[PDB]
Amino acid sequence: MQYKLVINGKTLKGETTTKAVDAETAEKAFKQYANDNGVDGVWTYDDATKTFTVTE
Repeated sequence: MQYKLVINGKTLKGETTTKAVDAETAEKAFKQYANDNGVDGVWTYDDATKTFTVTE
């Protein structure tokens, strides 16, 4: 229903949320925000939970 995304970059930091019908379709939308901000890192997520994080 509601997911979360943390930005543990070097300078840019913050959190956000997204509503998707699947962790897969959701991850696709997460690759837009960061990218649009030039944020690149490792994407990790656990089915049990719904928290995403990106480290540069």
